[PDB]
Order: sequence, then structure tokens, then C-alpha cells
Amino acid sequence: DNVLRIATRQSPLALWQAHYVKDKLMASHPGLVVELVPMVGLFVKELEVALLENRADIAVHSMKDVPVEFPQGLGLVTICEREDPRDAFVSNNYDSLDALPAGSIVGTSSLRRQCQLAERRPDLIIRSLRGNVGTRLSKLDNGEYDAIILAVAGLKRLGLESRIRAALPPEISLPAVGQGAVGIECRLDDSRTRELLAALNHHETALRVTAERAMNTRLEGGCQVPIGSYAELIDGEIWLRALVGAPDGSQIIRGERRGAPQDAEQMGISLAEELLNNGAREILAEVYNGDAPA
Ligand SMILES: *Cc1[nH]c(Cc2[nH]cc(CCC(=O)O)c2CC(=O)O)c(CCC(=O)O)c1CC(=O)O
Repeated sequence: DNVLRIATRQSPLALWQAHYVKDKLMASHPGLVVELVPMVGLFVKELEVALLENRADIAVHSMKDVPVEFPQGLGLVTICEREDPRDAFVSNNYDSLDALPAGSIVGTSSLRRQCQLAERRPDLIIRSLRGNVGTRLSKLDNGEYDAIILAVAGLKRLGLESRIRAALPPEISLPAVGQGAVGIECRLDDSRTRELLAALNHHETALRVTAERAMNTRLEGGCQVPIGSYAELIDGEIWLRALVGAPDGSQIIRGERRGAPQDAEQMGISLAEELLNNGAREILAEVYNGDAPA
């Protein structure tokens, strides 16, 4: 077949990523007919059902939303070129985090962003914030939050880069696994589709996210977990940093690992176990409601 059906969420951002993949596909294969099959973790389960019942051929996600476990037959096969993986500080009245006076309300529902925020500034009020980027920016403007933390990649792709007051360095707010990268899921036995996707995969980014995901997989993580996992390719080696923290910032467990690109997965697993054997297991047990990594 020459038709390629892309399943995707229906938010402005999700549709941006869908177009991104489509464009890349069209450029590598001028004869391919790409159809979008948008549809309303729960933010991935419906797309996976579409894949299993042949209503779509591939599903485009933001890497950090991709779960660590896949139903048999499905899997991640392509990881596209990574964008700015950093968190961004967005605010209208203030220019930085240090500038926020005591009692300021920062919005984010990410435990990863919160635990790190609270570790440095116990005086701030971290308040939950949910919805598409557009609604989040709306609530900020309505005055419900003094500031909010969002990813740099999302704002840039939406052309809302001017919203970024300051990009928070990884040392301050360690990025979520795969933040800034787009990943494509599809049926493992679908050779044709996989062959078409080969041109979109970005080796270096795949190296980094693999180390990040291996770490997360061992910890049995996801979005609702206070886990940071970020890798860089430094002078031919992968530098992996990871953290697990208590949502109140009182206890944050940190570790790092460095090694050859081909050991990306084992480095991830090793670092994860190191965190686990150092208390991460007790913290994660809270967040998981009894459940804790093996
Ligand atoms: C795992 C997780 N997902 C989200 C929501 C989300 N998913 C993708 C993006 C855009 C950035 C990207 O594609 O890399 C976003 C929104 C964003 O981060 O700007 C979150 C955010 C929850 C929140 O802040 O309320 C998370 C949790 C996490 O990042 O740790």
C-alpha cells in the first residue's frame, strides 16, 4: 500500500507533531499518501487501540508521554531529532524564579518539576495546572498563577517562544525522559511502515533517549512520577543524569553515569538500581500507592 495513516491526539501541539512527521515522510517518499486520523496512560491507550485494530499505521507521541510498557505487537521504532529538552519559566510579571517573592503561586502538576522547585524554594506555592498549552497560558493571564513551568520545545513549536521568560538549565530542572523529542509507535511486524520510518530516526537522539528510557523502565516510571532522566552525548560518551524526589523537595536522590553509546541501556538500568538501593524505592512506593520497582 502507498497510504500511511497517522493516529494522533487532537490538541494544537499534537497536530503540530503530526504535521511534522507527515512533512518528513513526504520529503523522503514523494509518492506516499499520508492521512491523519486524529482521535481524542489514557493519552496513548486510544491510539494504541487504533494501531491494534488497523485503524491507523503509526502513532505520534511526545517521547515523555510514551509509556514504558507496550501491548504485544506494538513498540517504539522511531525517535526524531530532539529539540530543546529544557523546562521553561513562563510569567508575565516576573523575569525569573529568583525574582518571585515568597508566597508566589507557580503552576504545574508535574511531580518532577515540583519536587525540584520545592527543594530550592520551600517558600513558593506549587499549584496543580492541567490542560493544553493554550489553556495553561490562559490561566496564567487570567491571574490564577504568578508563573507556570512548561517545556521549551512545546512553546517553540507553537510559535509561543516569546512566552519563555527564561529557559531553566538541566541542573536546575532536570528534564523528563525524552522531553523535546518526538517518537513514533507502530506494529512491530509491519515491515513496510517500519521501512518508511527509517529515514526519520535520529541516531544521536535515539542513543540519548534509550539511556533515559532504560533508567525509567527499571524504576517503572511515567508522567505522574517525580523522576528526572536526562542524557547528553559528551565527547563520544553518553552522560546520563537521573533523580527521584519526594514531592516536597525535602529528599531528592541524585545519581549520574557516563559511558560508551552502546551501553546506553545497561547504564540506564544500573543508575536506576543505584537510585533504588539508595531510597528511591521508598519514595516511589508512596507515589505508586504501595507499588515499588522490583
Ligand atoms: C509526562 C508529562 N507530560 C506532560 C504534558 C506534556 N506532554 C508533552 C508536552 C510538551 C513538551 C514535549 O513534547 O516534550 C507537555 C507539556 C509541557 O511540558 O509543556 C507533563 C507536564 C505536566 C505539568 O507540567 O503539569 C508531564 C510531566 C513531566 O514533564 O514531568
